[PDB]
Amino acid sequence: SAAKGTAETKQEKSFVDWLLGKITKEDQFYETDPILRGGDVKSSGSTSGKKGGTTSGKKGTVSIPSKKKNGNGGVFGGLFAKKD
Repeated sequence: SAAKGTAETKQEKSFVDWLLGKITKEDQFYETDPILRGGDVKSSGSTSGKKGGTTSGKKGTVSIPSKKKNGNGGVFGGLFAKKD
């Protein structure tokens, strides 16, 4: 008892479109939650300490050989490698 009709239809150009959007969230991608400053009181971030025991390790100008006399040797590769 029916055939065809008005399937395509949608006209929302009023304040209601924006108003109703406030009730149904209608958010985009705001995660920071800009309510005032950020919504995070936090506490701290410096309880640990490494101290400056040493002030010199690998300059990269006078330390290194700047030529590498060795290199032909090496059976595995991770035998004389340092990376503490």
